[PDB]
Amino acid sequence: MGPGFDFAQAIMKKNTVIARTEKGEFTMLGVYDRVAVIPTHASVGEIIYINDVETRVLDACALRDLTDTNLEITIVKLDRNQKFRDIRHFLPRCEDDYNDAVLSVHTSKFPNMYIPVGQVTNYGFLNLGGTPTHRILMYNFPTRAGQCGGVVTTTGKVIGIHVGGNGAQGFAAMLLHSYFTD
Repeated sequence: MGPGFDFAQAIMKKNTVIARTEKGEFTMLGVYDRVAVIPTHASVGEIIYINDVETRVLDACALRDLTDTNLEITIVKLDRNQKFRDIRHFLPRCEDDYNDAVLSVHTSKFPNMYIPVGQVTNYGFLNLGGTPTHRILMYNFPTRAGQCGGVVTTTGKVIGIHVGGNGAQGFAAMLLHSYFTD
């Protein structure tokens, strides 16, 4: 509908795959080369399905901050025959709040889904399904099951991935440039 949705659609079309684990189907954001991200609660193993193709997992790392607190981000390196467009220059360097964000999902259940979630708060600490979690972004939209792994963007920034909700608010794990230096 506008330049927020334009940037979101550009990321979805080139930089997402459908990831299936034993815990279900997730939006997965490809960041560069064969490196992607997914919520840690997807419980990535030695094998994962990518767009319904059996794929070896070359490495998987559940990130934690230097307080040793969950960040709910798993960085995955896929045994895929094709690289992702490098989008690391669209990642924020620092924790921040944002205006006018879009949450975008693409699964078998929710294809081509885009949600204007509005203002995003640097919320910080959240008890997420019983796990103390840091670097949480919050938006005031009643997000539903099936949205986990959804990409949170503003015009020109990829800021987070959706990791849960309380029925009234939705929560994303921050993406920071420093996660993906090589």
